[PDB]
Amino acid sequence: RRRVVITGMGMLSPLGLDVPSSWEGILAGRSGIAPIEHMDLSAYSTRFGGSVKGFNVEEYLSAKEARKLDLFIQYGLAASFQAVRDSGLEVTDANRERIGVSMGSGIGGLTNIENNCRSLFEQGPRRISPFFVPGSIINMVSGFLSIHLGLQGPNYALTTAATTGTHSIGMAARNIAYGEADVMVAGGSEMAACGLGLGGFGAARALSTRNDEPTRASRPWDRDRDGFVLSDGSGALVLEELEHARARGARIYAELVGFGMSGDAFHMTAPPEDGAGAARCMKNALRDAGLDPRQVDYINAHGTSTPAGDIAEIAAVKSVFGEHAHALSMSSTKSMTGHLLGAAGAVEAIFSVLALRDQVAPPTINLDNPDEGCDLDLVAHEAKPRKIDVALSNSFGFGGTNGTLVFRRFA
Amino acid sequence: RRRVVITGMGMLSPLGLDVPSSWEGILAGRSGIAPIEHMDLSAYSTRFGGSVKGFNVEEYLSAKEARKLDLFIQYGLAASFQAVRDSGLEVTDANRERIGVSMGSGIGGLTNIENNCRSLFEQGPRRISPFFVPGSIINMVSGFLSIHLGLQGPNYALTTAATTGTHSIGMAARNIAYGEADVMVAGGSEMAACGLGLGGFGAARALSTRNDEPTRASRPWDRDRDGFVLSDGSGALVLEELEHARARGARIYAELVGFGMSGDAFHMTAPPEDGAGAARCMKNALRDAGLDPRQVDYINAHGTSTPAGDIAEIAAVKSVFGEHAHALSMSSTKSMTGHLLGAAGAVEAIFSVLALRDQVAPPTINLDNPDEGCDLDLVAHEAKPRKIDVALSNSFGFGGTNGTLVFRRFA
Ligand SMILES: C[C@@H](C(=O)NC[C@](C)(O)CNC(=O)c1cc[nH]n1)n1cccc1
Ligand SMILES: C[C@@H](C(=O)NC[C@](C)(O)CNC(=O)c1cc[nH]n1)n1cccc1
Repeated sequence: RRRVVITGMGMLSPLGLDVPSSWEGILAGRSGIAPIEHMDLSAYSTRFGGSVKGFNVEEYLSAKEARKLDLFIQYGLAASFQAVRDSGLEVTDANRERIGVSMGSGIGGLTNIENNCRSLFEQGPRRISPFFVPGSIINMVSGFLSIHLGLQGPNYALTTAATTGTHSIGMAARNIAYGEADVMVAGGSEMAACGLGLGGFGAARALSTRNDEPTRASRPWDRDRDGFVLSDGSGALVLEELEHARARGARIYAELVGFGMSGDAFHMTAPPEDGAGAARCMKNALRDAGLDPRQVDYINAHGTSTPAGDIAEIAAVKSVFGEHAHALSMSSTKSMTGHLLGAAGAVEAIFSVLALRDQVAPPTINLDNPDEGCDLDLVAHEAKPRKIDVALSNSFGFGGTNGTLVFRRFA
Repeated sequence: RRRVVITGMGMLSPLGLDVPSSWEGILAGRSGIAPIEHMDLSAYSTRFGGSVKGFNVEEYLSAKEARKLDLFIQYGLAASFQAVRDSGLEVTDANRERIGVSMGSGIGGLTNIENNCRSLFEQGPRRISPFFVPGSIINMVSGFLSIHLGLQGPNYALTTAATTGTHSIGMAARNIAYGEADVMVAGGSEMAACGLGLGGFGAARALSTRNDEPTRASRPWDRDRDGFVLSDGSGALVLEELEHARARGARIYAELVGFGMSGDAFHMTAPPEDGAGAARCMKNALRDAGLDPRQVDYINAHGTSTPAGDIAEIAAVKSVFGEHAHALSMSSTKSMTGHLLGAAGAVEAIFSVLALRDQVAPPTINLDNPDEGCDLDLVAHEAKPRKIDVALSNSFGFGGTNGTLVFRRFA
């Protein structure tokens, strides 16, 4: 198997329109959560979220190209283009077949679908845009990126709910490790802040309803947590075979050493109380990386601020790590970003890599009163400078689908 | 790399509610295309499609479980359960972590989304089902199958438009080949026969409008073709490591020897006139299988009945195969099934395997007047008994995303 490194990153989040601005917000403990301004939520039990603020798609695409595309595609292209520029890669005839893309989404073009349903029910099907299908389907981040950059390698898209971004990165790394590509652009994007997203997750009783204090709503492992916060944005990494990166003199951020997957086979929406599937997933990723649990310094948790999910993640970590569970640091950056759904794993992979670059564990904000059994170093309130050699990133989604990535400082 | 075999298959199609009934229809040249009965299409320019007829979800799930699930999930579970039963596999504690699932969809829960949008716009968000999100997202075929069967291996879902089923199978085979699982259930499902699907593809000018003769509408490579026919259903294969299959005495249908992927990097919806991306994809799959072009006997074409797509596929086949393009047989079973979208590749993989089992090339019906350059053996009108050692199945989707599978008779 060939070695895989991160040579470029890109991001839109509720904390900023790029990686450096987002990361500054993470290290300062800033919330990106606010009352939603783009629609009237007076009828909904949740009125707040993590929006992308002041995005200008015209930095990335012509107005012509942009009007064809759902927001989730615009977001994923923005992250993708930032990552590719950050990488310094030049696409040529000699490499274009060796560069692919894997950008996914959990829910995809839900805003576009809702707007076209309005036109459909009001006026019938003659109002539907000719770009409705290609502008709304999940694989069109991969599709549009490949067209705009001339990328002819593996072209595909994952959709594994909250695990999408984690699985997108891990399977892209697998493509490189086994020789099917030299470079992959991988990550996820999401914009599900529409009536169907807020209403759908509200009907499932999944969302925090703390409308009076939006910045306090996302509180992973806190005893007064009451559901996740819905957030929008995107993350993309340029993954590259090590020798390919070395030959062109690329800046390497970190090594992607391990990827694990598992299924709980338990319940559509609830995890097993012991987090046994998350445990098997973490162990699979450590095994894949050739690492003992004791070499892990930082975990970027799934940590969504749900009652059952957060405690099941602690139980999984205690099972995998044992006494070393009390030496590592684990935090949820969802405390600040909210839950970006299919992009969560992509942005959290970026935070894990930056934790490696900067030797700092990002905080879990809002962790006022840790719940029963939440007795690990959860980095409550303030960022923590420390030694980080190995950083792990977890995502667990609906259907019991689990993914873990393992990043290492490179040498 | 370990060897991968097909030990089980399952299907819903416009030709029948299982594999044997569907295959009987294929070999007889029967169309599954008819005026749609389940909604009023008087306002739409296309009023016909490939529906699933007389499906009883209660053969597979309780009424309780079924009411939570979009039709595309019901379809994918039905195919999946048929495939698993067909395989004879017994799931135990010793193997459950080694059995995963990869069932995708191009469009996913579009019917559910449209019905919930009606409730939303009429009555506000209190009408939205609590099962709306878990019952509508694409990864819930994989999710529900894993829960119902206790499968704890890799759990994920592809969404690559018309390539979904092809990519789902090929990446599941990759998981087995490189030791991440012993068994995978892989395929795709689709039910996009709603106002948004028919209206969306109609707005894109993608659909045949031959409402006067629905059974003649799908006519791949015919000079009077005018777009594809939208169809519903599902296909699932049980993929298994060879030694695992041999040890339990499984019936092996065929070997999955090759998988190729490529991106055109050309256009969101149009292929390059020379089919250069499809050419690279086929070559990648043959290279992967260790096969010369001359060993290919049967191609199950993408062959959707579009002007540009069908001729670009011929040009790709002539480029890859050369003079051997005139010795192989190539047909589109979309002539009879229509275009099942994200399930197309799954059902077509099953037809390719059965072409191997039965030594018969299925027909391209409706091929009355082959267009300029469509001078290969396209199996016009009637099934053709012949030697088939190697069968190839193509899918090409929006975004320029391409996949090819290569199946071989097993020994
Ligand atoms: C019960 C709750 C929830 O939090 N579910 C979590 C989920 C989606 O199953 C994913 N798994 C984990 O978080 C996890 C943690 C350790 N092992 N698995 N809910 C959400 C929506 C409706 C109810
Ligand atoms: C132009 C036409 C169409 O048929 N497009 C085909 C597509 C979706 O690009 C996939 N590629 C191939 O069929 C192919 C064949 C050989 N190489 N690629 N259309 C569809 C919807 C709107 C217009």
